[PDB]
Amino acid sequence: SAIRVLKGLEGVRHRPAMYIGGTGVEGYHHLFKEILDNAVDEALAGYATEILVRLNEDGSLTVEDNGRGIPVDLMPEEGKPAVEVIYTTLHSGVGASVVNALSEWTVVEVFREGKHHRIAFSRGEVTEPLRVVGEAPRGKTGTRVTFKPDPEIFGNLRFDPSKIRARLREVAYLVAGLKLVFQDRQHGKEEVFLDKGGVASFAKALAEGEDLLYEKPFLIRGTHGEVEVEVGFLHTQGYNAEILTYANMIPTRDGGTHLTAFKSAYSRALNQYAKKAGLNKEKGPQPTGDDLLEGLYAVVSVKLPNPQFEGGKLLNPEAGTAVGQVVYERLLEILEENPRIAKAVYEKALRAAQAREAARKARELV
Amino acid sequence: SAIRVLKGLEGVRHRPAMYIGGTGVEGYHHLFKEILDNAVDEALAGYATEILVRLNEDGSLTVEDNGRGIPVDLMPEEGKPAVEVIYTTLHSGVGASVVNALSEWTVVEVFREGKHHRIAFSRGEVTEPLRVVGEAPRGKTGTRVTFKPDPEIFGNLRFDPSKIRARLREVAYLVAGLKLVFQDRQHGKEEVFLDKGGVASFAKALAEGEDLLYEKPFLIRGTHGEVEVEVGFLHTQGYNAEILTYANMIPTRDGGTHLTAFKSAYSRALNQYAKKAGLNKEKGPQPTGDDLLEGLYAVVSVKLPNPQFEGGKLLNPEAGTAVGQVVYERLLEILEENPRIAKAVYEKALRAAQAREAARKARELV
Repeated sequence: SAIRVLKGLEGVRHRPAMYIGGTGVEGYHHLFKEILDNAVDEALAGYATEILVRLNEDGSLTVEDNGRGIPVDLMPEEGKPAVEVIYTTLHSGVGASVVNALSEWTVVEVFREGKHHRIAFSRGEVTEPLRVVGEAPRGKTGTRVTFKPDPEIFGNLRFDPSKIRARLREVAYLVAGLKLVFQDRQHGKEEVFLDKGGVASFAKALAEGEDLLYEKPFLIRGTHGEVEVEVGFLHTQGYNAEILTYANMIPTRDGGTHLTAFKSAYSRALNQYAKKAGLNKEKGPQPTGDDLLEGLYAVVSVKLPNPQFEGGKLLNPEAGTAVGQVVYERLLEILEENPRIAKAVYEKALRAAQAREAARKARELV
Repeated sequence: SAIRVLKGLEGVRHRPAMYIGGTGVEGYHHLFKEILDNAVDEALAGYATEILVRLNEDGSLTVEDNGRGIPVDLMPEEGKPAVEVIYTTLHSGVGASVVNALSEWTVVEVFREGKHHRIAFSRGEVTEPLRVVGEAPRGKTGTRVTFKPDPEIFGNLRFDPSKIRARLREVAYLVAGLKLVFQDRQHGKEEVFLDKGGVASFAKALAEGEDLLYEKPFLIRGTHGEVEVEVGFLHTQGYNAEILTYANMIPTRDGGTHLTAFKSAYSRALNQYAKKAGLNKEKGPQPTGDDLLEGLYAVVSVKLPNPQFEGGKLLNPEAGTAVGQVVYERLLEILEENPRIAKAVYEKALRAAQAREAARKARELV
C-alpha cells in the first residue's frame, strides 16, 4: 500500500536513531519517556491527577492516566478514529506513532463517554481496529497504553526499573501534587511518587546530608508572557551554591538565560530587602556576587514555546525577562514574610564578605 | 454600553414577535419549546437519554437533561465562558439568548468535568457570572435551565400543563426511546413519556377507537444522502387513510415531497410484493391508487439541512428521493417477513377495487 509510506512508520523502523537516538538501553527507555510525556501533558492540561507505570511480568510496559482519555471520535479528513490516527501517523501524535512503529505490539485502551474502547497494533499496523469492549464505570475517564518494544530492533534489552523510578521521581517534583505509581511486576516492588512541595521539596532533596540553615523550603510560582516560572529553594550552612535548571521538564545542564536571570533576580531581591530592612552596614565589607548565593540550593523550572539551545544552554532573552520579574517580586515578599530567615540568609552573605576581607588583611602579614 | 446593541438582546425585547410570533399564550410557550429543542438536540446527538420538564411552584420552568452539559470552557474571541456567550448573544445560541432576553430571570446550571457550575441572568444581562457551586457526582453530566418569562412582556400569562404534555408526548414518539418526565409542581401531577416504538407507536395511537387489521405497528428507519427517513404504520379495518407528516420535529400539515414519495413508494412496494407473491389476479378489477392506501395509518418523519416550504408544504426534491428509496426497500422486506399481514393488506386493496367494480355494474341497473 501507498499509505505505509504516507504514514512513515516504515521509515521509523528503517531509521530508528533519528527518533530515539539509538537502539541501545537509552533508545529503549526513550520509548517509555515518550509514552509518559503524553500521559504527563494530560496532567499539565489539568485532567489527569494520577499516573500508573507498570512493568509487566512479560517485560511489557503499561502507562495509564485518569485523564480525559484519547478522543475515540472519528476524524473526518482521515475517516478513522482519532486514537488510530494518533498512533499510526507521523505526518499528523508523532511520539505515540514512533512507539507503535518500534514495538512488537501496542494495546491502547480508552475509558471515555461511559465506554471502554480498545485498539491494538503491531510494528505500526492495526491488528485490532477500535471497538467497545465494555462499559466504563460512571465517572471513569483515562487512557491505558501497554507496549512491548520490538526485539527485532532492540534484541534482548529490557526495561530498567531504576531508570523508570528516576524519571517518575523527577516528574513528581516538576509537576507538584501529581501522583505517579510504579508497580514492578517482574521483581515485586511497588513505589509511590507524590510531592505537593514540588521544586521546593526537590531543592531540599538536593541538600541531603547537609546541615540546613532552615528545614522548610520555599516555593516561587508565576507566569510572565509566554514563559511560565517555577523556583524551589532553601539554604544550607555550607558555602557552595547548587542550582539545577529545567526547561519544559528536561534538564538544562549548561544553564542559560533562565539560570542567569534567577541569579540576578535572587541577588537583587536579597540586596533590596537588606536595604529596606536596615540589615546592610554603612562601612566595612559589602556582600557582592557569589557572597549573596552561598549555601543556596535551588531548582529553576521554566516552560517556553520556542526554546533556543547550543547543542544544553538556553539563549531565549524572554526566559531571562520572565524568571527575573517572577523571582524578584515573590522573593521580596518571602523575605518580608520570614524576616528571621531573611536576616539569617543576609548575615551568611555578610560573614562570607567579612571572612574574605579578613583573608585579604592576613595576606599583608604574609 | 455598545455591547447591548452588538449582543442584540435589547432588540429582542423591543420586537419580541419577530422571535416568538407574539406575546400571548403561543409566544409564552415558544419560550418553552425553544429550551426543550436545545435539550432534544443533545438527545439527537446521542448524549442525553432523559429530559426533565418541571413546572415550579413559583410559575418558573426547569428543563434538564443528562447530556454533556453546555461547554463552560472560555471562548478565546469573546473572553467569556461558552455558556455565557450562548445565552447573551443573538449574533453568534440564538434560541437560548431569546429566552434569556424575554425572561425576568434565567438560571443555567452545568454538570461537567466533575463540577457543578451556575450562571444567572435577568432580561438578557448576567446577574451572577459563571462559578463552581460544588462538585458534581462522578458520572453526572448535563444541563439544568430554569427560567421565568418576563411579566413586563407577557403580563399575567402562565404555562399551560396540557400544552407542555402535548409537546412532550410528540417528542417521545419522534425520538424513539427518549424518556421525557413532566413534574407539575403547581397542581401535583407527574407523568412519564417514553415509547421505544417511536413513530410506529404514534401511528397506533392515531388509530385509537378503530378496529385494527393487526395489533403491532411496523417501523421503517434509514438514511439516504442528507435526508434521514423514519416511518411508522399499521392498518385499520376502515377505508380512510391517515398520514401525519413531520420535517425536523415540526408538523407539516400541508404535506409535501415527503408525503408524495411515501404514498408512491408504499403503493409501488405493495404492488411489487403482490406480483412476486402471486397475490394479484390476472383478470377482474386491479387495486389502483387510493385502493392501495385504504385503512393505512402512518407517521412520516424526515430530517433535512435546507427545507423549502410555502408559507406547511415541502418542496425539496431530495426529500422525495430519500423517502422513496428507504420505504420501497424496507417495506418489501416487511411484507416478505410478514406474509399473513402482507396478504391481508393486499386483499383489503383488492376488495376495495371489487366493491367499486360492483358499484359500477349496479349503476347500469340504475
